[PDB]
Amino acid sequence: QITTGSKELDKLLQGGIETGSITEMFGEFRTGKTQICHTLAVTCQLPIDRGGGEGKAMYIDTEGTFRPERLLAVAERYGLSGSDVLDNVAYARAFNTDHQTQLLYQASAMMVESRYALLIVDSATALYRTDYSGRGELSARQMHLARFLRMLLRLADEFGVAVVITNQVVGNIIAHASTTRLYLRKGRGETRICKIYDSPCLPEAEAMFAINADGVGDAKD
Amino acid sequence: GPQPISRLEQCGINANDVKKLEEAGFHTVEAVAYAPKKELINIKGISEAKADKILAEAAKLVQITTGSKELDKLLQGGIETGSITEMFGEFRTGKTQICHTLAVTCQLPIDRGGGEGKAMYIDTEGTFRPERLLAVAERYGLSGSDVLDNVAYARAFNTDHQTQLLYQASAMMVESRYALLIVDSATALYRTDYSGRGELSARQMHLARFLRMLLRLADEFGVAVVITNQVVGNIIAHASTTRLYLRKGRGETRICKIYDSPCLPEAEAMFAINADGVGDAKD
Amino acid sequence: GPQPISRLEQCGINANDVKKLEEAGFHTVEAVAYAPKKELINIKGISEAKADKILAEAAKLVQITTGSKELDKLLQGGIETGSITEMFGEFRTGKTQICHTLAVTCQLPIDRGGGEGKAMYIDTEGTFRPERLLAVAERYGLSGSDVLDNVAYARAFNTDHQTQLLYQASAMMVESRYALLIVDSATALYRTDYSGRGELSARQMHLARFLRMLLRLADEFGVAVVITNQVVGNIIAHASTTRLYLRKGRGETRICKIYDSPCLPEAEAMFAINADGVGDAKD
Repeated sequence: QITTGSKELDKLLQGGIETGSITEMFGEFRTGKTQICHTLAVTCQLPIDRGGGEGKAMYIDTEGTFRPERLLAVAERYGLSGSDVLDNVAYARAFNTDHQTQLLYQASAMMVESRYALLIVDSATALYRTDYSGRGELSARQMHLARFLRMLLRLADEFGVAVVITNQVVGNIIAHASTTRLYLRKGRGETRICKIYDSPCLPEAEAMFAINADGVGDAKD
Repeated sequence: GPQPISRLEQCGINANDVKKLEEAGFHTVEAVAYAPKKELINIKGISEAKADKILAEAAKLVQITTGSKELDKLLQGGIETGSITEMFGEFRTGKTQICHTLAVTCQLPIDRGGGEGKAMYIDTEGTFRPERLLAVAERYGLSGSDVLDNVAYARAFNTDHQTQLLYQASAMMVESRYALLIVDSATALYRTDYSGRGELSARQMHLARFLRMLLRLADEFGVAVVITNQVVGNIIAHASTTRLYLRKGRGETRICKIYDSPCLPEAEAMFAINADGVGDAKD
Repeated sequence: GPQPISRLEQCGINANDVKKLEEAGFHTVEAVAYAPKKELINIKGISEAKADKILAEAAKLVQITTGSKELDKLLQGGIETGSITEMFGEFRTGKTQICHTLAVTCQLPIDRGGGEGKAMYIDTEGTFRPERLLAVAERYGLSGSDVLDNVAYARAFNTDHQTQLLYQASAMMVESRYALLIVDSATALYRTDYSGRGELSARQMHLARFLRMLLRLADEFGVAVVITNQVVGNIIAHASTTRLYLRKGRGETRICKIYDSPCLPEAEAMFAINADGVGDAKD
């Protein structure tokens, strides 16, 4: 299983995210989903005993919030090389949903040629909400996302990746196909509150985490 | 530097289609490998099967002073080389003079508030002025005649060549150490070129390509990128590594505010505009 | 520098299509090389393949005194050469006389608040006479007869004919230095032709292309553009680089406000209208 980079959130996940599974997180604006995912992007490279996956991360960014220096800091926290971490976190920003789905093809085709532990899709719904913002064409956006989600599940079996996706609330289409969902709340400080929203296999319990200097970790409060 | 698209011929694509890619301005294999199949398919005779081959075979290969100490102190030293910055506000709040000051000063040593290199001035609005460039050059001690060319120039008058100039830079911006790129009134062409309210999806998808190439160039050559936005959106707030609002007082008195950033707090600084470019709020 | 469309014909486009570009407002390669296909396709008789050929072939190629020192001091020197500036105002504000003043004074030495060149005077309204210019010229010390030659006059009754007079400007403005470009009651031919409520989108498109023509010409030749407008559209309030509001002060004395300008101060100045043109008020 692959570590979220919090011992608490992993013990809530009964050891971390599964190789061969989809999981999601959502919450309020500026709750650090990218910093959880930047941690995951390094930690999936680790030995499996560390909650590792001994393989690369895909970083399907939607929003341009990816930076090398956060990955350098997370790398040296785990004792990994920062430049190995940059070489192990494949980056390109999907500017639209078609580009997000094409980046599942870039991911999968080149993942025949290399071992990935993880796929990140960061603010995934923002592209669906900016290419198809209006109520006029919802079945096209939704079936383009149903394709994208089948492809996530297909990749998770085809290459063994854990798949993590990140979402915005002030949709319900993912609630059955996902194997666990997380809710993030707005606790005080750079410390934040995490809870399992639902899981068919895990407790509805809580974990406390923080944005540290070295990405997301367990709360050091 | 990048893998130039000429090499893709050794990877397998016929040289005629590689020249049709270079005529699309797609002068690097990297500068297509990070983009969707549509942008290749849209090139005449380069079909779906040729875009499949192009991208499969591509994997064989793939701080500047504003002239104001106070505005540079809002910028925590001035514009960082290897970034996008955006400033937005009403007409004449400063855009053209901000750009003319930065386009010169990027040629300075980094310690003197530079980026150690050339500028590109993608002028959407025809407000390039040699007089104004020379006034900054003689103030900051740069060669005035060389400033007129080290500020490499073209007027843009649709978003397409505003953007295809970034693909021309996928050649030209290899050829020296550009410190800077300016697109001046960058958003205005998305408002002139797609103005009927049945046409807005074309503004969106074309703006995505533009902002993609800006941040690419910032990663590919280490340029700072400055984009100036007219007022009388959130995708540009994403692409801009920090955002800025421009305002005014009586006289030529100006204020800037940081309004969006994952890295910097919301903060404000006071400045002015002078016969010798952008400067501090002196009296 | 500027990019004239007189280069396009020799590439393979027939001269009468280049004349349709000029008479539609695309006076320049700086209006057809970097432009959307739809804008070329909208012109009478020009096909999509001819728009393609126009683009492919063009891609082979590529302050004045108002006469009142107080209103000029509000303008921090006067009307800017190489800009659009709009004045809009109430009934009997004498707007033609402001225009006849500017038409004379643009010919003067720049240090006198001149412009060192001719004016175009596109008319909509028949308020011009040669006599108006004669009595103005003799204040500023210009010859009244040469002032008529320096104020190229024609009236339009419709906005196509008016656009054709901007074609006459675009061709003839190469033969002498123009400092100014007047269109007197510029909005009024849109109001005569497009009074039908539903036609506002076609007025806005025709007027937007016309405002661009004025801007290209200002960028091509360094002309100030002066356009006079009527109080009971808002496209001119941001297509002009600063807006001026005229009200009915007492007698021929009229109040000006800088109604919006994030650079020039948004204050007021008082001026009189005379046979000698616009001057400062005396009590």
